[PDB]
Amino acid sequence: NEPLNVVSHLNHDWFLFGDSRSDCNHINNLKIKNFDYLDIHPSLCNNGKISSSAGDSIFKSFHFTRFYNYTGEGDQIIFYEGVNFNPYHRFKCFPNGSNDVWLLNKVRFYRALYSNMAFFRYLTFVDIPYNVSLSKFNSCKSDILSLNNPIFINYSKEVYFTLLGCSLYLVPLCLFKSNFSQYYYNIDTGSVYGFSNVVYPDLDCIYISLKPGSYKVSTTAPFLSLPTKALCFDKSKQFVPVQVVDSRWNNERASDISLSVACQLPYCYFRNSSANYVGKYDINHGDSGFISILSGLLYNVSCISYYGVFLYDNFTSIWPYYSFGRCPTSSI
Amino acid sequence: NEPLNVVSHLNHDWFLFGDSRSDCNHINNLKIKNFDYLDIHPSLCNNGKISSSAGDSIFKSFHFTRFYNYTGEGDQIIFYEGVNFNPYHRFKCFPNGSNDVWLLNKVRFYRALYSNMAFFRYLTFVDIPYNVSLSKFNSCKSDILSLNNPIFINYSKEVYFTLLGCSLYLVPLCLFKSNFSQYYYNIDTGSVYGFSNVVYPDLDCIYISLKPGSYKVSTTAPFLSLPTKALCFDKSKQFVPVQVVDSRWNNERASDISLSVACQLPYCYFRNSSANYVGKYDINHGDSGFISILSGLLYNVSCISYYGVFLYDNFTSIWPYYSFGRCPTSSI
Ligand SMILES: *[C@@H]1O[C@H](CO)[C@@H](O[C@@H]2O[C@H](CO)[C@@H](O[C@@H]3O[C@H](CO[C@H]4O[C@H](CO)[C@@H](O)[C@H](O)[C@@H]4O)[C@@H](O)[C@H](O[C@H]4O[C@H](CO)[C@@H](O)[C@H](O)[C@@H]4O)[C@@H]3O)[C@H](O)[C@H]2NC(C)=O)[C@H](O)[C@H]1NC(C)=O
Ligand SMILES: *[C@@H]1O[C@H](CO)[C@@H](O[C@@H]2O[C@H](CO)[C@@H](O[C@@H]3O[C@H](CO[C@H]4O[C@H](CO)[C@@H](O)[C@H](O)[C@@H]4O)[C@@H](O)[C@H](O[C@H]4O[C@H](CO)[C@@H](O)[C@H](O)[C@@H]4O)[C@@H]3O)[C@H](O)[C@H]2NC(C)=O)[C@H](O)[C@H]1NC(C)=O
Ligand SMILES: *[C@@H]1O[C@H](CO)[C@@H](O[C@@H]2O[C@H](CO)[C@@H](O[C@@H]3O[C@H](CO)[C@@H](O)[C@H](O[C@H]4O[C@H](CO)[C@@H](O)[C@H](O)[C@@H]4O)[C@@H]3O)[C@H](O)[C@H]2NC(C)=O)[C@H](O)[C@H]1NC(C)=O
Ligand SMILES: *[C@@H]1O[C@H](CO)[C@@H](O[C@@H]2O[C@H](CO)[C@@H](O[C@@H]3O[C@H](CO)[C@@H](O)[C@H](O[C@H]4O[C@H](CO)[C@@H](O)[C@H](O)[C@@H]4O)[C@@H]3O)[C@H](O)[C@H]2NC(C)=O)[C@H](O)[C@H]1NC(C)=O
Ligand SMILES: *[C@@H]1O[C@H](CO)[C@@H](O[C@@H]2O[C@H](CO)[C@@H](O[C@@H]3O[C@H](CO)[C@@H](O)[C@H](O)[C@@H]3O)[C@H](O)[C@H]2NC(C)=O)[C@H](O)[C@H]1NC(C)=O
Ligand SMILES: *[C@@H]1O[C@H](CO)[C@@H](O[C@@H]2O[C@H](CO)[C@@H](O[C@@H]3O[C@H](CO)[C@@H](O)[C@H](O)[C@@H]3O)[C@H](O)[C@H]2NC(C)=O)[C@H](O)[C@H]1NC(C)=O
Ligand SMILES: *[C@@H]1O[C@H](CO)[C@@H](O[C@@H]2O[C@H](CO)[C@@H](O)[C@H](O)[C@H]2NC(C)=O)[C@H](O)[C@H]1NC(C)=O
Ligand SMILES: *[C@@H]1O[C@H](CO)[C@@H](O[C@@H]2O[C@H](CO)[C@@H](O)[C@H](O)[C@H]2NC(C)=O)[C@H](O)[C@H]1NC(C)=O
Ligand SMILES: *[C@@H]1O[C@H](CO)[C@@H](O)[C@H](O)[C@H]1NC(C)=O
Ligand SMILES: *[C@@H]1O[C@H](CO)[C@@H](O)[C@H](O)[C@H]1NC(C)=O
Ligand SMILES: *[C@@H]1O[C@H](CO)[C@@H](O)[C@H](O)[C@H]1NC(C)=O
Ligand SMILES: *[C@@H]1O[C@H](CO)[C@@H](O)[C@H](O)[C@H]1NC(C)=O
Ligand SMILES: *[C@@H]1O[C@H](CO)[C@@H](O)[C@H](O)[C@H]1NC(C)=O
Ligand SMILES: *[C@@H]1O[C@H](CO)[C@@H](O)[C@H](O)[C@H]1NC(C)=O
Repeated sequence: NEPLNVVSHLNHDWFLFGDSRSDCNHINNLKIKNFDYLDIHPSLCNNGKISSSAGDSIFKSFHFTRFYNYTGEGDQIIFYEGVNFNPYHRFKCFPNGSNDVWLLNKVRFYRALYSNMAFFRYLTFVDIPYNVSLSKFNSCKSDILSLNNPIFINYSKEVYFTLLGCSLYLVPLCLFKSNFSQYYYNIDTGSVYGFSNVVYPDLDCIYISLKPGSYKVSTTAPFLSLPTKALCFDKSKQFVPVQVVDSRWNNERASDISLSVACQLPYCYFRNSSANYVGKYDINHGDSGFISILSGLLYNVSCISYYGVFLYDNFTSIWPYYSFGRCPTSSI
Repeated sequence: NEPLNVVSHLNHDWFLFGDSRSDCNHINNLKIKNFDYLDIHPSLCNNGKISSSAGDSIFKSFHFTRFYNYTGEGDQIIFYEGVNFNPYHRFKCFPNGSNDVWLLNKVRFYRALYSNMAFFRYLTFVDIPYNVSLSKFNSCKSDILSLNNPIFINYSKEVYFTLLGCSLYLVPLCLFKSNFSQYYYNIDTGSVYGFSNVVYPDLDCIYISLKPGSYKVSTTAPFLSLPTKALCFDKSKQFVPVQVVDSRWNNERASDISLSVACQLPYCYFRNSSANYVGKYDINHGDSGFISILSGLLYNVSCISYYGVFLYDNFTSIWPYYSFGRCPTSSI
């Protein structure tokens, strides 16, 4: 037996959050209409256990108008996304700003996402309804991405928004640069969630996990910055960690380390290719090492460890540290 | 092999947070000066790996003048405390109040404590220094317990307190009944921590985990409620869960379920006696089942699971679910 650098599952209940490298609906918008762009084995399209869009991550769909309603449910959860918001995209809001605080926003968003998806099993995006108020206010623009989450409104009063139906949410709380402090005060219970931005040049965010109540917003600022899209975590289950595959570009383009900083123990197992990224369909689709990683979905396993995935459960060479499931031993 | 209902350790680096049932200095204040009151095996006094006081829990030492500076360091952490703040003590602040919100405060405190001690290894109590301001204000009293954490002061301005030296703190943020909102705004970074109390009759608390910065307090209230004691978590290590033994009274006295509600997976393993509590030294010291539980400290083991502790690592009967360490298998 040997630990394997794959992502897998223990039973028939798993789910994958994919992208254009795992999109079975991406063939309807290509020129060469084959299956040579998928990083997964192409017999996995008929499951319904894969949510994937033509060039959408969960962060990009969460903040921006380039939207795909991800929806999934499963015990073991595997992610393959994050290639659609990188230092390659150079996203800012005003030319004196920067994108490193956007990479910190990506780290905080995926940290909150793995930390909540290790405990819940259902995931979808929900909207935040309001009245017909002052609709938007264009404070950020970059000609390649335009965000709607969060809304910017001239303050003048305390707005309200309710949350029901779900079990645990994930809204943003974003500010540019101030001495002020926006709050998401709960009317029913009384729990207060706040954030300020002192020294971060561009639009800094944190990602709180709200409960299904009714919330008001108060900031004492010229612009309250209030969300319009939020996640939805349902059907709280027993603790199952969330697996990652390192979704990055080719080395001629930019990359980051955000999916490894956000993926920490015990709630998360990070799988990375050892070699570089050499595509098959084009430069940026179909690497053989990532086919070797994603090929573990095709079969049940016994154990899931921090160092690898174990197929059989008789014995093994190295000890499974931070193991999960029916796991073999290394004693003679 | 068989899973055991004990608490144990994997190497020479462990620590126990005890009480008067595990206090080797409690013999200097007794009448019958023997070792028949310890729930542990009495050859463990010379380690320095046990912190324990004559009738102090960590919650009681954290809020009240009945104080013991707990100090410990270790990889595997075992608790045996919580018998010193129960529904047997009937603690309130004003006769129209209640102690069930104090049991909710105990649940939230121990949840924050296990969640942080699963990742750090050093634990001690620190003080919060101030100027010579208005010293106290007696808002709560119960003739058996008098708390100093938090201080109550007529507001009149925004106070400041700094935190340095440590790596991660744990301060309270407590209020009685208001429509107002106290905050612990960070001057340096800008992170805001707040809480309000709408419908909870007695002094409700939440326990935030501050970073070592400099914090100001603003509430817009007649009384800001500001801490004077805080925990200190140092030397961040790799994830090791924190073990609990169910520290309760005898059944003729009151009990609770707080140490089982606060101890949830994956960060915590809860060990409980199956039978009742029949003491040996008196009614409330030295049960044979808790001697059987605490006797696992005397020897190294291989695995630590949610269902039991495994000594050898050849094979076992049932599968170790949520295991930890060098763990055996159950495949034939
Ligand atoms: C998953 O695993 C892969 C490995 O397969 C990791 O890829 C490595 O990523 C790091 C950074 O992300 C790379 O380090 C950088 O190397 C540059 C030079 O690389 C040349 O040499 C290598 C062989 O050594 C060639 O393969 C490669 O094609 C290049 O020809 C340096 O110039 C970089 O330094 C610059 O950036 C840093 C960033 O902080 C600055 O501090 C420096 O001052 C400088 O400006 C950098 O050191 C590494 O080369 C990659 N390896 C390979 C084999 O490609 C992934 O990072 C990993 N995934 C995660 C999430 O960690
Ligand atoms: C660790 O494991 C021990 C078991 O060894 C648990 O102890 C049990 O604790 C629960 C509650 O904490 C007890 O349930 C209560 O039982 C009362 C009657 O008990 C009699 O009968 C048992 C045998 O069945 C005798 O052993 C016992 O001495 C008594 O003679 C009920 O009257 C209680 O109901 C009342 O309180 C509840 C509280 O919500 C109300 O809702 C009810 O309406 C009612 O007012 C209650 O059901 C149980 O008896 C204990 N077992 C034993 C063997 O003593 C520990 O709780 C566990 N530790 C943790 C943290 O869970
Ligand atoms: C992203 O996708 C998710 C899931 O795909 C989605 O959440 C779902 O939204 C739908 C509607 O958008 C919800 O469906 C409603 O559920 C309630 C409660 O069960 C029903 O009463 C509703 O029925 C009424 O409306 C029907 C027509 O829609 C009528 O036929 C009927 O007679 C009723 O009048 C309705 O079915 C659903 O509850 C949620 N949640 C789940 C878990 O499915 C989410 O809204 C999407 N978000 C975005 C931004 O696209
Ligand atoms: C609970 O207990 C903990 C640990 O027992 C305790 O934390 C420690 O407090 C002491 C002092 O109370 C700290 O010791 C100081 O550390 C600094 C930095 O190393 C030294 O520079 C200091 O030395 C000065 O003072 C000495 C006399 O105390 C002089 O001899 C010397 O020349 C210097 O002038 C001093 O040793 C210590 O750093 C902390 N932390 C740790 C990890 O030990 C905590 O204060 C206690 N809390 C309560 C409420 O009792
Ligand atoms: C991994 O383990 C799971 C364990 O559930 C396997 O799922 C189960 O696979 C068997 C294969 O024979 C399914 O039985 C078949 O069911 C269909 C109807 O669903 C029936 O028409 C067939 O004749 C056969 O009886 C079983 O239903 C299925 N369990 C489910 C879906 O809950 C899974 O196949 C294993 N392998 C992989 C690669 O996932
Ligand atoms: C559980 O495992 C740990 C693994 O570290 C054991 O600790 C080690 O025990 C040996 C026992 O021989 C110690 O060796 C002795 O060291 C002393 C000096 O410390 C020396 O005087 C003796 O002659 C002997 O060589 C070893 O130091 C110790 N490791 C430490 C302290 O880091 C432990 O004994 C095992 N058992 C239990 C019940 O904990
Ligand atoms: C290890 O577990 C496998 C599970 O089937 C046992 O069966 C062996 O499986 C391998 C690969 O699937 C085959 O190459 C062997 O021929 C199988 N052996 C037999 C006897 O059928 C295997 O016996 C187990 N090894 C042990 C318990 O030592
Ligand atoms: C299981 O592990 C033990 C670890 O020592 C092996 O040794 C046995 O230990 C038990 C209890 O300590 C003794 O009763 C046996 O006599 C020991 N056996 C031998 C051969 O010394 C034991 O061999 C292992 N069992 C396996 C691998 O099946
Ligand atoms: C912002 O960018 C503009 C672009 O020319 C520059 O003139 C200006 O100095 C920068 N800084 C501020 C504070 O406006
Ligand atoms: C705006 O929404 C609030 C939500 O509580 C509601 O009370 C109010 O009537 C709405 N106003 C309009 C004009 O729809
Ligand atoms: C915010 O505070 C800083 C320092 O206190 C000050 O320099 C700056 O002018 C303030 N900005 C506003 C809009 O008050
Ligand atoms: C509080 O307790 C006192 C004790 O007698 C009682 O008179 C009073 O009605 C109670 N309630 C309030 C709101 O003061
Ligand atoms: C009170 O403490 C603050 C801390 O910043 C300090 O600035 C101030 O001088 C102190 N006042 C007195 C009277 O000690
Ligand atoms: C707090 O709010 C409630 C309901 O809004 C009200 O009944 C109560 O009088 C308020 N208390 C104070 C001190 O304003």
